[PDB]
Amino acid sequence: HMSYTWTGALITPCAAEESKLPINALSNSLLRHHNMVYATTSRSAGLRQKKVTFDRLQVLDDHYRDVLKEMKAKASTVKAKLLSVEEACKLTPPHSAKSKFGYGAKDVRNLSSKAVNHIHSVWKDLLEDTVTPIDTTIMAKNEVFCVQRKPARLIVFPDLGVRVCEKMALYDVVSTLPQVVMGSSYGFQYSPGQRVEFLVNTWKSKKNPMGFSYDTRCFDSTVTENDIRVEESIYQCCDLAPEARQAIKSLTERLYIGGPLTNSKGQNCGYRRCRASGVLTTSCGNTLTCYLKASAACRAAKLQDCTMLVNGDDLVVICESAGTQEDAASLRVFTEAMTRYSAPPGDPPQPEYDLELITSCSSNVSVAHDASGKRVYYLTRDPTTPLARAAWETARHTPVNSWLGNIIMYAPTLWARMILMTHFFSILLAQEQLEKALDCQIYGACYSIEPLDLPQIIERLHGLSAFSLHSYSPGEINRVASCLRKLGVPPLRVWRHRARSVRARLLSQGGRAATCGKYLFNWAVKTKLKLTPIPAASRLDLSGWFVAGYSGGDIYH
Ligand SMILES: Cc1cc(CN2C(=O)C(C3=NS(=O)(=O)c4c3ccc3c4CN(S(C)(=O)=O)CC3)=C(O)[C@@H]2C(C)(C)C)ccc1F
Repeated sequence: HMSYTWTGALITPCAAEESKLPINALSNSLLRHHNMVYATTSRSAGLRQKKVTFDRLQVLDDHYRDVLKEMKAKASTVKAKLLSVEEACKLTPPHSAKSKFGYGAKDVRNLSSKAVNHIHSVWKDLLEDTVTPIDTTIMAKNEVFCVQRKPARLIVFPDLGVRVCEKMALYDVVSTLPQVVMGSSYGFQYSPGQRVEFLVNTWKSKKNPMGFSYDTRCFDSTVTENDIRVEESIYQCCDLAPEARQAIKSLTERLYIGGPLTNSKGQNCGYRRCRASGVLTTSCGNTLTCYLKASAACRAAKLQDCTMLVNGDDLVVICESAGTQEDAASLRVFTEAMTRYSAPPGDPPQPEYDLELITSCSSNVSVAHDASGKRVYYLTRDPTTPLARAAWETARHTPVNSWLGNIIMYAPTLWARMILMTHFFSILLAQEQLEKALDCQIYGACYSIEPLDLPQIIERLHGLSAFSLHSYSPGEINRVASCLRKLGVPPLRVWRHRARSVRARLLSQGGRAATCGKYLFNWAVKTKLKLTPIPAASRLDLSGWFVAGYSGGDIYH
């Protein structure tokens, strides 16, 4: 029961790949230690192939089936609708990979007759054929990291026509079912503000709180055929149109369970029998399966008063402590159970008794003070990776502007405000690109966002205090300064100086640019303004935001 089998054909690139950090006239203003930053390339795909390839054994017990039964009960309450071809098309990102059958993403988005004709013929084939494996492409991802080198992650995805069909059959399901089945434990429903609030309240709810994150080693490759059939049975609990049921059976049999793996040059690379990382159901499937296995493992480990927070395979548990030594033993049994369920650990879970020492979705809780001196909890992270990616993005336009994603989700943090906002607004002013819409990915979905709308977006996800936090914690200040020394990033005093300039330059522009000056950089001046609610923030359609996760799912808003 191997996760993959291979032919020896290489996982090839589409385009030229750079691994070394590109340097331009802006690079040194952000980061001097250039040799510490690299991008992954297809050249490391062979090592990843080794890592993701292993035998899965699964031992399923009554705790597993009990939880599953409970999950299906909740799933039966869901009604989902089929999308029209045209609805599905409009959810397609403008730069999504083109079909093999003579059309591309902009063809799909424009409802070009050729595209829509192909999609109708794909749909009809799903309805008629529930057996034939569907072809997928396997590609190496190019992502940027700091040293101390990771091999490239793999992405496996079916043809554009199929992807539109997935949307038609399952978009409403994957959008609505996770929150119904998992309620408050479903992470992708929450803005950052809502997530910190859930974490802090959950911690406070316990008499003696203990918490841990569980890291599954290569979660996608631990997902078995059983797991994928169980996912399908959950989806099938929904109130669905007859064509939707047939299409979901067909996609499950022909695509989700497994299939052939073709490189960008058309050569067969092998065969997958685990989760495809690049399908509509990757996030929803991962979340449900992670939740099922973890909920049953909690019961196996007799952890008391378990509260879970699950975003795909990212799992945090907060529960009642039994003292340190017993907690350690309980975690060992939790892991044993997970392992029997085919989700063994990368790093062994560590129990934590301070909420701020728990990392989940790569973030920890920390504390600052708002304008009134009130303590405010917010989410932050070690800024090394964000800054290494910012440095790549200073010299190269990328399909995913991670800095924008980071300014949005980590707006309240010391490092996003002082460094990211300052640096990137300086660049945008110089190139007259304040108004130019840019793509970023939040909870796996693509969003086209104009930088001038940042203040309103930040207000809506975080509140006005995002523009007012001060008196950050010693350990957080210390982590940021340390990171800046490691990377050769100028110290925070330099950034304050530049922000004052950027702020002025922005106010000179007037209008929405001045509003950016006023809100984003009020921390940089000594005569602070009073920041009042933004009129445009009440008008923003932030629907689409924080309903669900869609990593690998080819979704655009
Ligand atoms: C303040 C704050 C900051 C973050 C950091 N972020 C993430 O972790 C993801 C994320 N996107 S995803 O859906 O691709 C995904 C994420 C996290 C874990 C996981 C996944 C997706 N999966 S999967 C492949 O199983 O769906 C693995 C687990 C994000 O979009 C943001 C980011 C913009 C800064 C990157 C998160 C919540 C939050 F409140």
